[PDB]
Amino acid sequence: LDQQTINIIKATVPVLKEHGVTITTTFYKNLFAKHPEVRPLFQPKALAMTVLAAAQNIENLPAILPAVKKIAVKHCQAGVAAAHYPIVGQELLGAIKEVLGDAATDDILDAWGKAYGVIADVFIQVEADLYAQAV
Amino acid sequence: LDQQTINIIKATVPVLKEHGVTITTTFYKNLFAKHPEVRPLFQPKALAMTVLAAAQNIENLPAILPAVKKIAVKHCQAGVAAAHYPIVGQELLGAIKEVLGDAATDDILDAWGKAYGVIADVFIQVEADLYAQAV
Ligand code: HEM
Ligand code: HEM
Repeated sequence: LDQQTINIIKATVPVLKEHGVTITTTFYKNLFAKHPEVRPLFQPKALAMTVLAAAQNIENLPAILPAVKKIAVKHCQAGVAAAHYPIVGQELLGAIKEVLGDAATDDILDAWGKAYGVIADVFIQVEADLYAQAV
Repeated sequence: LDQQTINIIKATVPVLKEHGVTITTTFYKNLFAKHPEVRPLFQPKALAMTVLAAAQNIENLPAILPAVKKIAVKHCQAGVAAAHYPIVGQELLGAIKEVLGDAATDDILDAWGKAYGVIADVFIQVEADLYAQAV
């Protein structure tokens, strides 16, 4: 990621974290509402916080691997697919936007957009490996 | 890292791979010669190809995890320390420049410098995590 992105990411986590409940809450209603096909895969409260937590170590993502790895098994067990990553991201960024309000500036959203992507790639790679190794 | 240094890593990995052999032998002679304290921990031929391999995936380091994971266990069994990381990189980058010659322009070196660092931390994290998990 570009420093500014990384910079905005480090700067906004707190504001983000301060608004978790809502973000999370709005996040789930919207996820289930607009994407009925995933409803079967499923509540999990720590989605937003997990992302925020990863975002914070965005300069040392390896640090989060132990947790990233506990979660992967669950994901693989539930049929999570790399293709689901984008709709979770879309709903997340929407909640983020919805809750920032005015601070939800363009470049802020964009950077969060970049961040989730990178973040998603760790789970998305680990699970691939998990599915690959499931034989 | 910055998609620039990244652009230089990708561009030069092929060059580095062509001279792999020489970098390898120069790397070792020098490693053990210049830093006698690590000789007890030990000439794995793939130290250089492994880094080059990683640099390839510098945009998706999680791709390398399964390999990184099998190596970490060996490393931890041998008592490799985060503190050792820097000598290795010093010795590898030295081979790199001593082998490229005048192509070994400073920015190339500097890019490789950042690259190894990034690569090192994945090993460092995993290992730190192995050490901690043991118990
Ligand atoms: C980076 C993006 C994601 C993060 C950070 C993440 C995070 C989480 C977390 C923290 C848990 C609960 C683990 C536990 O403590 O048991 C979880 C469970 C789950 N996640 Fe994700 N997830 C991500 C992407 C997705 C995607 C794209 C899907 C696709 C629908 C998904 C589906 C699920 C499901 C179905 C569960 C399991 C419910 C259960 O059995 O506990 N996740 N996820
Ligand atoms: C990213 C940096 C490093 C890479 C890519 C790396 C790579 C390797 C490879 C590929 C192996 C052999 C694994 C196998 O196939 O069994 C290995 C083993 C080893 N490495 Fe590293 N290494 C790195 C950093 C270091 C450092 C900093 C030290 C400090 C001395 C170190 C010490 C050793 C030792 C002692 C062995 C084990 C020899 C054996 O038991 O076979 N490595 N390393």
